[PDB]
Amino acid sequence: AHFPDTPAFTGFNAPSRIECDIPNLVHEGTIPPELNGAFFRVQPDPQFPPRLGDDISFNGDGMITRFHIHDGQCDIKQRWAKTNKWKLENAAGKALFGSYRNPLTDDESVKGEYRSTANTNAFVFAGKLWAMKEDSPSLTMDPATMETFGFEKFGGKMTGQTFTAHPKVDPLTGNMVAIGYAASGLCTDDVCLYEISPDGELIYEAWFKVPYYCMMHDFGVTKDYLVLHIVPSIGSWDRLEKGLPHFGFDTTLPVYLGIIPRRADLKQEDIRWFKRENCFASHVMNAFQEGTKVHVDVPEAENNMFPFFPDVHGAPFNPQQAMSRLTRWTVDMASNSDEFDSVTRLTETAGEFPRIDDRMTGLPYRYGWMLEMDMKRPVELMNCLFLKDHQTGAEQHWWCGPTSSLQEPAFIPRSKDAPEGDGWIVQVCNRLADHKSDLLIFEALDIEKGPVATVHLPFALRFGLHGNWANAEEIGLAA
Amino acid sequence: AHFPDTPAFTGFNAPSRIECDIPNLVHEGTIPPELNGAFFRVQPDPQFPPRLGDDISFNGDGMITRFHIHDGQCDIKQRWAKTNKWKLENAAGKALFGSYRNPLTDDESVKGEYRSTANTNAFVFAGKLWAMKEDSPSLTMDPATMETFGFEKFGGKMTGQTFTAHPKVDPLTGNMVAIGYAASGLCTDDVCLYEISPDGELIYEAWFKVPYYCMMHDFGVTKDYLVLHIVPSIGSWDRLEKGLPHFGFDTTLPVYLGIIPRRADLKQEDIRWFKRENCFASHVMNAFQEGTKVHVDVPEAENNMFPFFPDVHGAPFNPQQAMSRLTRWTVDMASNSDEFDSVTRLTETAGEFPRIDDRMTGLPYRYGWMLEMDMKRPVELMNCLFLKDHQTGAEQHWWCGPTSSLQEPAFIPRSKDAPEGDGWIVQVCNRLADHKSDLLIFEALDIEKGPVATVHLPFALRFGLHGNWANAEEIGLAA
Ligand SMILES: COc1cc(C=O)ccc1O
Ligand SMILES: COc1cc(C=O)ccc1O
Ligand SMILES: [Co+2]
Ligand SMILES: [Co+2]
Ligand SMILES: [Co+2]
Ligand SMILES: [Co+2]
Ligand SMILES: [Mg+2]
Ligand SMILES: [Mg+2]
Ligand SMILES: [Mg+2]
Ligand SMILES: [Mg+2]
Repeated sequence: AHFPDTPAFTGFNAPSRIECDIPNLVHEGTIPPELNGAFFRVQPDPQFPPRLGDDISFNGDGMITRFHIHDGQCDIKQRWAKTNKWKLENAAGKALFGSYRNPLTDDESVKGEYRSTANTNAFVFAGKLWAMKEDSPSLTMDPATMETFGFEKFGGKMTGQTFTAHPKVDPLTGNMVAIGYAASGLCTDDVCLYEISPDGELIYEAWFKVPYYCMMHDFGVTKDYLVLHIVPSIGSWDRLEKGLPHFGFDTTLPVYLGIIPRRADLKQEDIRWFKRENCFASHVMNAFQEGTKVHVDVPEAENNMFPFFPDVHGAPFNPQQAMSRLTRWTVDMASNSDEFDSVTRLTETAGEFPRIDDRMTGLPYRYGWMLEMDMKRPVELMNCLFLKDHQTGAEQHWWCGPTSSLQEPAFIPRSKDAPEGDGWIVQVCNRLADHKSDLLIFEALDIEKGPVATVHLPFALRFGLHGNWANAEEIGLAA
Repeated sequence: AHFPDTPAFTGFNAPSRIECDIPNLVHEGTIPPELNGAFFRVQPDPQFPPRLGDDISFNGDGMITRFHIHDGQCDIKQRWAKTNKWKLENAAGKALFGSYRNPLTDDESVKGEYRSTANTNAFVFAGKLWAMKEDSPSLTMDPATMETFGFEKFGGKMTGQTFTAHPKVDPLTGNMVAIGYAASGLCTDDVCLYEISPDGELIYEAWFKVPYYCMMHDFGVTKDYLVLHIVPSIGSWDRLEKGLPHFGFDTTLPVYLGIIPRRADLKQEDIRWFKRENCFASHVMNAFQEGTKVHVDVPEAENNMFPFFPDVHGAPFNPQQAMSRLTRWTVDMASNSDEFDSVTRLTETAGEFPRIDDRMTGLPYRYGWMLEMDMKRPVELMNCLFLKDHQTGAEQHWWCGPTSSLQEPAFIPRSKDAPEGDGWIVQVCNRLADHKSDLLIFEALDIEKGPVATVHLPFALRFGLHGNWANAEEIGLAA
């Protein structure tokens, strides 16, 4: 393959496209014998050179990595998420779909097809592996064989066009809670709220509209509510016609937080929109209710965090204003005005990729993990694992050293009934000087002493998005 | 896996154990559209940590790499050679066989089993892939699927215990010509000569004895003769009982060159042994006849080339005396004495891994390729590809640069009837600074301008031994 000599395809961003199997990877330390399950994660990884001769990182085909941990050892299985895009281009031996979220650049032979790369999350639910991309229904796969099933449209009961890559699981019911924005077509202001039973059946789909079309990448879920931030990374057909990146950031637009009842009978009039001054937030650590208030914790930045989705008025990217810090947004459903109740920074540590013990989804919670960027460390990057204790305020930091960087952590509970945070953190470490990757295993509430096990991969993973642990019994692997 | 922190298992020698598939590898330059076939090579690569807690490179399990070149692109498929050793240890989840060529260190549960790692050659013949190790019958595999068949004992017609890893193909008949030393048991002085028909049937096996048991790793073949150098890298049960490496080098023993008729009715009395002063040679570029003389070209060194098979009188390893140079050994079957007719250095370039256009096996020939060690180059190693022209004396050199090293080249003929050397060279390049490997493609008689195509692998291969090209129609791949 002749790939472009551009930053998105060279160095750490060289295409990999490895499908492989390796049991019993070389490792150091002690892998807890308690661990019996697998960590799934996804990397964008282009099957083919881009039609245009350049592209962005968020547009690579989804490649799924599975780390099966059992019997004190770690195995790897890596396979493509075989989206319709993947299959069609594989059959043709060439790229057919074009630029990011831009159907005007597709070959005529794939007009109307799902454009999903399934490259944003590798999520386990209802016995399936979900390879997810927010512009289409989710792909599903067999978590044991990692063969691909296809797109999940829930027996035709789903009528929206799209499905999130940030599903939540409500610990009260076991339901998956999801959204799908641009639900009636590209750049539309329609959004669907979905709930899926533990057995994988669509319970309900509820339609509503948002103040403006924008990237609705993540969201919060509480017992009663969908908690949906409206942040002006906006797109339009006009932008696509002019050859601009689909999304650009508009610093002049307000930010909203919508509180949307989790009800099949939802009507537009039931929704409250709170309004604040322009800022940027993408991910949600957790949301929860307190009396008539709703709290949601997000990494907040002063300005755009996506340089490839540039300022719509032509401003150059500002890295300092892109530094995000975990911040609590609080709104009161009983308040008279549309103002937030408060906006409270929770740490001065800069970071992203927030995570919790997902058994606390929608509930008051004590622990949050993040990828931290400590700019005071030597670099010879997201260079630390960070743990915040909301009860005491205490913070822990683990630095990966001066030639490495880190990927998103994922929490592994010790048992169904264990206390919050009782378990382990796993995360990929980019050993940049060695052009390889490690999988790190930490004791989840004692990270400053470093990982208790380091699993070496004999090759490099690419930049990853989201990932999740599932116990073996949930994914068809051995007891 | 917990592997030792010793040189044989760290750095460039870290275990890899990657089984993978990647079509359409990232590449630069132009892959000749004429190419339609595959290059097979083997790396020792330990499935399990060694029982003793250390080991040598030559004892790693064989991992087979296939580079399928077609339609201007290059694909990789990599799979284990599933020897009985591999299967038994895989079933047990642990190492069962011990030190190199030392059955005294094996677990009692595998006494008497073939100890082969199939780690020295990946050879194509009679529609099969041969994964070869000189202490056992060859393993065979499907060259298209790279599944393993098992050990080849030719329907019981082979009674020797062992089969070489340096088979030759006689261009006159298409027969595979092979030896097997220690043919009646470890450290015995019996050797078998084998010829195999193009259809894979054993034609004959002929037994003889050698002046002393030693590592008979390679050999030459001419129309009339097996050409067998006797070089005193010797082994013994006594050495094994004392915990020494199987082989050690004895500088006080003579070197012999045996000329053995290629005849099923061979008797010991038919053999001529020529004798010379102590030296070291392992590999054979080619051998051929001229009148009543026999010529064989070998990389000759003054002393031992294997530091892990040390001097038997305790001398420290001497790297300068290990530097080998292509040298022609000439004997005359009509000579009265046992002296060589001549010993003639053919180049002052130091090198190993000699190769030819294998259509010239056993014939007078013009071209020879080698891996060269140019110690005058900056190193920031086997660092050059070398081509010798025996007709004009001319030499070509291509340097891989100051952070790389090279593996064995292999010649690809343009067509069955093309002139000698008309075709391409392929070889793996170790990009040590990048911790990855490339496959290089050269125009075989024009190497100084560098490769015409560079195929990037997104991971590192380990040190390799021998490899071979086969056209697609010989290995069940597409026309
Ligand atoms: C990996 O692809 C995407 C990632 C994100 C946020 O991290 C937003 C949109 C994408 O398409
Ligand atoms: C890769 O294993 C071997 C290699 C050699 C010579 O290169 C001799 C004996 C072996 O077992
Ligand atoms: Co219903
Ligand atoms: Co995300
Ligand atoms: Co016969
Ligand atoms: Co050899
Ligand atoms: Mg269904
Ligand atoms: Mg501002
Ligand atoms: Mg047979
Ligand atoms: Mg001498």
